[PDB]
Amino acid sequence: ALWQFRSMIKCAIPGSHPLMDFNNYGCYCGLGGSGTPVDELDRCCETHDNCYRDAKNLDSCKFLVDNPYTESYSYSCSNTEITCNSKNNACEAFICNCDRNAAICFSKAPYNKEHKNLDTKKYC
Amino acid sequence: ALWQFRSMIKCAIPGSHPLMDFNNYGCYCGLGGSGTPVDELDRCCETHDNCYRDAKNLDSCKFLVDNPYTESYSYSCSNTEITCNSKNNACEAFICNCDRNAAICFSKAPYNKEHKNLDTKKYC
Ligand SMILES: CCCCCCCCCCCCCCCCOC[C@H](COCC(F)(F)F)OP(=O)(O)OC
Ligand SMILES: [Ca+2]
Ligand SMILES: [Ca+2]
Repeated sequence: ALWQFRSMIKCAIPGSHPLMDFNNYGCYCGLGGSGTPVDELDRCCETHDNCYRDAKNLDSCKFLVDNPYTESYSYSCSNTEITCNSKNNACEAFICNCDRNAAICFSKAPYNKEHKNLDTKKYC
Repeated sequence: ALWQFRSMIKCAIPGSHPLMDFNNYGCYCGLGGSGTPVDELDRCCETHDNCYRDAKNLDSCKFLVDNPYTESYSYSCSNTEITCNSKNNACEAFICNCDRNAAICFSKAPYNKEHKNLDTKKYC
C-alpha cells in the first residue's frame, strides 16, 4: 500500500519527505511515466513502475483487480533497514519487494534538484 | 502540490494519516474517479476532482501544462486553520483553495470503515 511505500522510504532515508521529494521527479517518479529516464533516480522509478506491471501480470496477484498501491503487505523498519515479512502471501511479498527495492534504490541514487518537476510534456 | 495537500489534511485533522486513511476510500478517494459516490467523504473527493478539472480549464492556469498536484502554492496552518496565502498568484490560489476545501471537508465528513479500499471495478 502506498502509505507503506512512503513509510519504507522514510526507513531508508531517515529525514526524507517522500511526496515532496519523489512525486514529480524526472519522467517516471510520480503517477505517470514515459520517455527516457533522466537519471539513476529516475531509473529507480521506471523500475518500480515495471515491477508493478509485472505484479499485475503475476498469477499470484490474479485476484488483485485494483492498483498495486491498494495492496496491503507486511513489512518492518529496523534503523534504516527494510524487511518484508516472511508472513506475506505470494502477491503481497512481490509487491512489498517492489516497494522495498525502490526505496533502497532511492536511498542510493543521487537526487538532482534540477530534475525535479520537469515539463514532462516537453521532455519525456 | 501533493505534499501540501497532505499537510493540509494533517492540519485540519491532527490525528490523521492522510495517505493511509483517505487514499483508496470509496469511489473517488484515490486515483481516477467514476461511479456513484458512496457517502459524504467520497463526495469531498469527487468535489476535489471536479475542482482540479476546473483548474485545468482555468485561464489563470493556462501555463500549468500538467496536473494540479504538481503545482506549488503558499499556505499556512494555525489552530487547525489552513490559510491560503494572499500572495498566491491566481492558479496557485485556485489550487490551494481546492485543497483546503477538500481538507476541511474530510474533517467534517464522517469516516465509514466499510467504504475503505472498495472493489471499485465492481462497485464504482
Ligand atoms: C496528499 C494527500 C493524499 C492523501 C489524501 C488524498 C485524498 C485522495 C486524493 C488522491 C491522492 C493522490 C493519490 C496518488 C498518489 C500518487 O503517488 C504516486 C507516487 C508519488 O510518490 C510516491 C512515492 F513513493 F514517492 F512516495 O509516484 P511513484 O512513481 O509511484 O513513486 C515515486
Ligand atoms: Ca510513476
Ligand atoms: Ca480521484
